[PDB]
Amino acid sequence: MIGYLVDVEFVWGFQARIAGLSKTSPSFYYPPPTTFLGAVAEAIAKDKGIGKEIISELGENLLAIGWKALNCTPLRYSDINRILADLAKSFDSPARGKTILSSLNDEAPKIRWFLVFKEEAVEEKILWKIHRIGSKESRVAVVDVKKVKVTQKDGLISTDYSFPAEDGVELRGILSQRWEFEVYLNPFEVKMSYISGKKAVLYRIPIMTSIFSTPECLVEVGGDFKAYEAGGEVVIGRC
Amino acid sequence: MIGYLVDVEFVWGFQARIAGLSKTSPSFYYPPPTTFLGAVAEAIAKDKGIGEQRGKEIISELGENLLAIGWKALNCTPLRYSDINRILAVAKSFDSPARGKTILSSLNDEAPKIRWFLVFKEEAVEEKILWKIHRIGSKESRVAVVDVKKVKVTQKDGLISTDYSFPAEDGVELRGILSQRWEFEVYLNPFEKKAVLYRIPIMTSIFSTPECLVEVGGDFKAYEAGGEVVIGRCS
Repeated sequence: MIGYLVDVEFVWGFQARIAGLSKTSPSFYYPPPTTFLGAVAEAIAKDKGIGKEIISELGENLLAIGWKALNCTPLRYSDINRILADLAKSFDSPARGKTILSSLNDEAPKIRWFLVFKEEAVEEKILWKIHRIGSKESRVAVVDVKKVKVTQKDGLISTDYSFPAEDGVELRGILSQRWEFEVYLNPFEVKMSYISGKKAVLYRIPIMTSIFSTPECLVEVGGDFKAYEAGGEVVIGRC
Repeated sequence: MIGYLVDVEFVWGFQARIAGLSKTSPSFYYPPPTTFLGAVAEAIAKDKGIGEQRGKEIISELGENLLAIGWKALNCTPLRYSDINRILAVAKSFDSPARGKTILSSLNDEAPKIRWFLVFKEEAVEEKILWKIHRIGSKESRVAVVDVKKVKVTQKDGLISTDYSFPAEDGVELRGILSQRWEFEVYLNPFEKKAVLYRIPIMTSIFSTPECLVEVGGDFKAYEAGGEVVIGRCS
């Protein structure tokens, strides 16, 4: 097992047009996990040549992928166009999956990802080379990467990272507020039942309402799922 | 003597922290005129084909050569963070880092576009430099220039109709609004007396383009190129 903590600073936000697919939510608070994985895959491909291919390789080795805002709150264009109040734009809009990340302080908006792999699946240096997550316009800079040893746990844990919400994972209590729901393409590939190899996965995602309050919850984890811990950082993934 | 039409696409909107100044409005529907001219100046300063000292002189003369600067949305409406934040409060804390920050949303969900119409006493900047503007406001206020036209302008006074923003100062009088909406906004004075009040068009419907009839005389004049009409100063 090996974990990576990756801090990513966004210029403005992102667009992930897979919001247009029937499986996924019709808009996104956060970049989908397959979108983040696609960026890793692209960075790996460039540092070589050419499909890929590689994204499915990452998915086969992936045990967990969770994320949390460090200093920002998402503002979906669906929220924006609503405040501004026609709606053929609810179907296949050019701006589908486009979301602004509003900083709560004077820094650029930042999100931290915590990925866990069955073994070392990517050169640490490569992670530093991610320049977009989502569309061409969704520009970012990676500002920290840390490779960590993780411990596998089950039972009751606390987490401030997003997590898949399938049978075996139970949100027992919200400790600090704003945990939304969002449906993504499943990032887990199989070379194992409730996460199996279904096409879509339901996640609970934290939404920060104040620079000082990180959303947190107590979660019971069993069945096909485990919690992976490195120091205070805990992310829920599959066994 | 010479005009530029510049069509700019925005990624998301802009932030102009000069909203923090007591001389300007506390929030902005549009990027301020000095903010747009500030972008032109940066483009000049960064251009390797223009010598350091020559570039400085050119920049120093922008305000003096400026006769008119007006703008209008082509397909979009602004939403100021002050409005977004008042709601989210379930705001002062939210507004602090958001000073002068505004989202642009397109009526057709395409990239929001704004057109500037500038008029100068002489050819104050090479056309190619206008194409190189990549932000207007903060460094995160990313844009792309998608059209630039240099045009001859004719100077008029009396009664004109315009769909561009205009300075709403002594000597310029609204005769009547033809189509809504027209807001007020106070900016730093881009000419050459600190701060200027502008009328600015706000596109609210897919059915009408903001338009009004204005009486212009005195120190102010209208500059026209084809259908485009912008009010600015005399000389």
